[PDB]
Amino acid sequence: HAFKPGDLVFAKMKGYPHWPARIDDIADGAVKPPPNKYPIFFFGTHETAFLGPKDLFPYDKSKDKYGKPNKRKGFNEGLWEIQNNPHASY
Repeated sequence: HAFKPGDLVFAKMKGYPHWPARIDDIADGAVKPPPNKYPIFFFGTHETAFLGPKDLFPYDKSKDKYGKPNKRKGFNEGLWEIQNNPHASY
């Protein structure tokens, strides 16, 4: 299974803990991601950034490892949104 819009993941950016997020559809006129990269929408903070699969972990199967709370800003809000309303627009 290649990643598709709507997929729920944890995403890793340098600097941050693995982060509740989802794969987004590309906006009509928006910048296209680099090769083998996706628009990742980060729950809680609502930022979007491009990432490849090496930093993308499926959410169901990785929650035990990554979905414990922490005081990084927006993180716990991000946990709430992925569990409760992951396909909302925010």
